[PDB]
Amino acid sequence: VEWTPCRPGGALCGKLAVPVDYDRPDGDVAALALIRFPATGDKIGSLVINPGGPGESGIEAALGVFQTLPKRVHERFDLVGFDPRGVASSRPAIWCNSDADNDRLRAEPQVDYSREGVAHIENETKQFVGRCVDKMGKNFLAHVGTVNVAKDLDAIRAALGDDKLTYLGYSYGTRIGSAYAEEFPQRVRAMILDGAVDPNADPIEAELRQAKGFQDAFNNYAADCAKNAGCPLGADPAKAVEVYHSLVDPLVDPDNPRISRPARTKDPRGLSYSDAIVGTIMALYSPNLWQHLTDGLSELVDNRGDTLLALADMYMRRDSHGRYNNSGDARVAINCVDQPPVTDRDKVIDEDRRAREIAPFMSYGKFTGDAPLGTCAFWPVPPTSQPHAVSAPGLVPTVVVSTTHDPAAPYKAGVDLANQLRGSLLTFDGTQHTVVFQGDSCIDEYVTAYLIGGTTPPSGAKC
Repeated sequence: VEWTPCRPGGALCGKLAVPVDYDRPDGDVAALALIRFPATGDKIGSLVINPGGPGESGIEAALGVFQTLPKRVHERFDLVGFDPRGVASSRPAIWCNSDADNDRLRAEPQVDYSREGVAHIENETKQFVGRCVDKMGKNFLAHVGTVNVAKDLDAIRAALGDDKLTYLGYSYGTRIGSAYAEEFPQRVRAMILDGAVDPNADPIEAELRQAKGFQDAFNNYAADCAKNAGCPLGADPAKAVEVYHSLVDPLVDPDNPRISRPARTKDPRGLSYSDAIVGTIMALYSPNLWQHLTDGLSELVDNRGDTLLALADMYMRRDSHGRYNNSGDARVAINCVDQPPVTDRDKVIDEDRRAREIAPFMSYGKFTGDAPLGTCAFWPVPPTSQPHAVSAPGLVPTVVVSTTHDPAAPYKAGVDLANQLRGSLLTFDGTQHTVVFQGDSCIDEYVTAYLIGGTTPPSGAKC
C-alpha cells in the first residue's frame, strides 16, 4: 500500500488489493480502502478498529474515534480504520436498492401480517434479492462474508508492517475478531471486543434476547423520562408502552393496515409508522439520544414527526440530499452469508408470537398467525460460516467489554464470548450499546493499560 493524504488530522489514505475468492488467488480482485493516523510518540504498532454493523465504514469510524482517543494510545499507536470488502469506499461496493427503493419501503407502515401482507413483504424481498444479483453478480456476493474479512484483516496486518495484530472491534466487529482469532491466533498481539456477538447462539433466540434488550432499554428510558416535567409518555412508567402506542398507532389507518397516515414534517415524506419505530430504536442505542426521543414523542402529541424522522434517517444513513450510503445493502448481504438462514415458516411464526410478548413497544396490533421470512431465507448464495463455539486455544488473553443493559448486544452474550475465548470480562453498568473510547475514563483506563502493557482487568471488574 502506497499512502497519500486525504480529502482532519495527519491522516494518510491508501488501498489494498485482496482476491475476491481466496481459492482463485489471481481471479477477480477487490480494493480495500484504509485510513491511518500516525502515532505521536514511540510506536508499538497499529491499532486497527472496526465499528460493526455490518456495513458500517471503518474509515468514518476512525475519524470519530480519533477525537475521543486517549492521549497515551494516540502516542503509542497508529490508529487504523478500513472499509471491509463490499462496504463504503471499498470496491466493488454492494449496491441493491436505489435511493427511491429505500424511501418506498420506509413509507409503508409494514405492520400487516395477514397472508396478503406477508405475501407483499416476501415479494418485495424477492425483488431486492434480484436487484443484488443483477448489480453484483453471485461471485462477489458469495464471498463478502466474515470468514473472508478475517483473511483480509491478516493481509492488512502484513501490509501495515505489523508482526501481530492489535484490534478493537465493536458489535459485529466482534465477529470479525473471533474469526480472526480462530484462523490466525499466532498473529494476535491484543484484542478488545466491545458489545459482543456470541458466534454460538441460535439465530432466533439471539433475536428474541435482542427484542428483550430493546424493550428493557425502552423501560429504562421511560422510567427516566417519567421523573421529568412534561414527559410525553406520562408520569406512570407502567403505562408507558400503552401511551407510546396511543402516539404511534394513529400513524396507521385503523381499518386498513397497509395505509400510512404520516405525521406532518417539514420534510415532504412525513413520518410513517415504520420510521417512528426505527427512530425510537435508534434513540435506544444511547442515553445521549434520549432527549431526542423525548422531543420526537412530544412532537407526535401535536401530530408532528420531524425529530423521529431525523432519528430514523440517522439509523438508515440517509443524508440531507436524500442519498443513502450502502451500509443497509451491505449489512444484509454480509449477514446472509455469515450463518444458515431460518427458512422454516413455523419457527419464524413462533418467533413473532413471542417477540410481540417480549417487546410490545415494537409490535402493532395482535398476533395474526402469519409472519414473513427474513431476506436471508431468499439468498441465492450459501452460508460461509455456521454457529459454533469459538475455539482458539493458543490465543493471548483478550478483553471483552459488555454493558449490563445493552439493547443490541445483551450482557450475557459478552459473558459467553469471554468464556469461549477464555479472556477477561470487563463490565460497564449502563443502558447503551458499546462504551469504549466514548467518554468513560474508567473503561478507557483499563483499555489503555491493556493495549500498551498487555495487562488485563481483574476478575469482576466493573465501571
